[PDB]
Amino acid sequence: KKIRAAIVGYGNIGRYALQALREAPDFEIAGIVRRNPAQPFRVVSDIEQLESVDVALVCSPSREVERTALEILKKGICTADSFDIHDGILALRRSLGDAAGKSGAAAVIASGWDPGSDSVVRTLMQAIVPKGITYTNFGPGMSMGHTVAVKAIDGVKAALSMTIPLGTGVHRRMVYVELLPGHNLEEVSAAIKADEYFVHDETHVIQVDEVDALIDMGHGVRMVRKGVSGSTQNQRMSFDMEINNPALTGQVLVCAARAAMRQQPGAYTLQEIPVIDLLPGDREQWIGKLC
Amino acid sequence: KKIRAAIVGYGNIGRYALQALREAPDFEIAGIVRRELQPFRVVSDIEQLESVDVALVCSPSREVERTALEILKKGICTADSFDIHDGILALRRSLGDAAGKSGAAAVIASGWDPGSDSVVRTLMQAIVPKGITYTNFGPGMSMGHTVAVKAIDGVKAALSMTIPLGTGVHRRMVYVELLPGHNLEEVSAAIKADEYFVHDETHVIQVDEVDALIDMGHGVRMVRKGVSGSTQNQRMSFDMEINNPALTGQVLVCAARAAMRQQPGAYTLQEIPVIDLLPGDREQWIGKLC
Repeated sequence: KKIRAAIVGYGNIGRYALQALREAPDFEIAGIVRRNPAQPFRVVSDIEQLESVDVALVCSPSREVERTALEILKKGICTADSFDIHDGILALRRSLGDAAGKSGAAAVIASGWDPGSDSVVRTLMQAIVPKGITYTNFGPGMSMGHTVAVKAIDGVKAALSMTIPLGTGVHRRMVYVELLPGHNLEEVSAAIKADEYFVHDETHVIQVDEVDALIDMGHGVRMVRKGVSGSTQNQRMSFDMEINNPALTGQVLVCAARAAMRQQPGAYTLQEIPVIDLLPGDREQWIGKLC
Repeated sequence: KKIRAAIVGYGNIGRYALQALREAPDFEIAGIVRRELQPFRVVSDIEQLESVDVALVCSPSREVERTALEILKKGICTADSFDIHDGILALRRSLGDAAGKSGAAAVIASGWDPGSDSVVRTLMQAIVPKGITYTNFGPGMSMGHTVAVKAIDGVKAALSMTIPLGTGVHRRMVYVELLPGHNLEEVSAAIKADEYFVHDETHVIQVDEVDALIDMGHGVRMVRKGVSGSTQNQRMSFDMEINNPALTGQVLVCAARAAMRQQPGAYTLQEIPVIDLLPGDREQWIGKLC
């Protein structure tokens, strides 16, 4: 009566998802499906080589999630993913929802911490203070996407882009780079700041000897809403985290995989999942302990 | 198309629930049931209103079960803000049975705590599975502790404030007017020995006028430190500084809307998709908030 789970994609998120599966008492690890061939678990290139898989934790890069989850859902296997492109979520939900309904499976999508767990908090805040404004403030922490953008710039040997919160959804970017031979900071800094990833934000570029000595997985959020409940003004709420980024994503994936097993066929964001479905075992213990 | 809702009970919570209902675009107000109101039908029995979809049960917690059962047995959905944490499972069985039998849904214990705080606390527990959550209340007036003080011999008027000291430990600041022929020494000892106070640091202060001290501001600070997967030292918190009954009134509206979207049975807000708390179709809110 364990849930048999596979990890699909063994990058940073995959490793932490495995750690979370290992510690979850209601899961059994079916195996790891790896795209790039390279100990107690089966490691395969195709999910069909693992036995009796209930759910797949899709830990692939966002732009590979849809095609990967589609193939799995078509086999009647549930999926959990941490797709992180906010504007692509509705499209993904339509696509995976159609496949899931046809196979009898469920997909729980965009289930990291943002999008994902933060989405649940943001939705709750919107409901209980229906007028007003919510600000989501990230960091300090490494931006994977912005770091990728900097490494693409001519003359950059190594890069780290930190996201720093300045309040009201406004961010500062602190970019640390090693330079390639023959390139000077003046020109590389100018190229970074003009890039579409940086041009709208206060950005500082700092040359360092060793980018790897600066890297840490600590990250966080501060979400704030001020507004009106009913007709009553000046209601204030906030939600903060100081967390290990991929560690939390890995754990939310396990929660989402467990929840996928409890849904009717279709695709769901975490806004669409009762939070109690994210917890192992029957509901009464959690109502009694937490309600 | 619009949800026809009745307010049941027009005390403090009912007044703020009505404010929230009037602002909600997807509701029509069927009326108010009671033992501002001029534009609406005001009656003594829900049978005297027409085609009611859902009732917001704004009664005191000790009356919620019997009141909700009567409404659910008519086939009408209910939302309530029942606030006795240890009574929630029993309420859920009772209302759940009745709701299941009558084709209705009950969304229960839907204030801010229990209620919306329960959602956050459950989410925290899921994503940081090992560790401890502490829920810290106030500063704010405690309705329950205030009623307990008012029951003590010699108390003419009272206000009990809940003050957070961290890790779920609270200080109680109790403000009293005394009846003629009673001294503060005896009244204070009686308060501090009461089962409502005996486990907590409690201070009792005599005042001229309790009413000059009353405000509906309140709050919470919820904190969890724990393990995600095997990774230690994950930290999270959730804070509010709010008008207490205003927020409860709004959550009741949300719960009432969610009730219309469920299968027959009873649900705590832990059991309701959060998107079901929002008016209209899901796609706008996935697009805006996810």
